[PDB]
Amino acid sequence: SLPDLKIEKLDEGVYVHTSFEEVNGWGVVPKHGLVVLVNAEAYLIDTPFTAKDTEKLVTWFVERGYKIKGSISSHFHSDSTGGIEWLNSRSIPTYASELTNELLKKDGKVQATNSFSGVNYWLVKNKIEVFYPGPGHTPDNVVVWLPERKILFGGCFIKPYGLGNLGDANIEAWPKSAKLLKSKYGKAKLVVPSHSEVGDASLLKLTLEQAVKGLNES
Ligand SMILES: O=C(O)c1cccc(CP(=O)(O)O)n1
Ligand SMILES: [Zn+2]
Ligand SMILES: [Zn+2]
Repeated sequence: SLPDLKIEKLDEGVYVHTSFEEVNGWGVVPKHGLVVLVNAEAYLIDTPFTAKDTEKLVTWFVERGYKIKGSISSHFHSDSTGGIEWLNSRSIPTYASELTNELLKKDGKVQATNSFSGVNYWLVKNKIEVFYPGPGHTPDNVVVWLPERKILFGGCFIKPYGLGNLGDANIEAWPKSAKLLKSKYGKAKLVVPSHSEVGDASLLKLTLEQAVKGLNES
């Protein structure tokens, strides 16, 4: 009996959604994503683990007057993409990078209906930016930046107290990718990881230290 989906306000127009799954070798894993409001329109930053929780999440915001304009998934693992099939069935636009869609396709999973390619991409120009720091947790992991609020969604790339599941990780590249992320977003007020609590910009530093440490054990 996994805990319920939770939705809590992080800042003006920015909510954190947390869903839960039992994953072998890890136990009950919490997963944070965002919902970002731009006027009367809501954007999902990562989907919950499941269709059920994705539907709950969507229902919560629609019942409060927000139209769901789209979702973006930060990498191909199901804790970011589990909801895409359900969103597609409701004609809600889903986005992922070209690489992410390729990895979903390779794994026989449903793909996002929209893809983007390149280091930077505006999901919503001047409001929601996507940035690729390079391989780390996965080859495809991206982060989402909210310039108006100085909030960085780091997804499963931000790992301040341990790197987590290394199955698809690029441990060689992660310290350099972390370095780039830190340089770009040292100015962040808040950094939102997938699996640990919201913090400030120090989470960027800690991730870099954890990545360097993980690489050291060769
Ligand atoms: O390191 C991680 O991001 C991590 C670890 C355990 C579990 C999960 C969730 P999934 O099994 O969907 O990758 N993620
Ligand atoms: Zn992952
Ligand atoms: Zn994860």
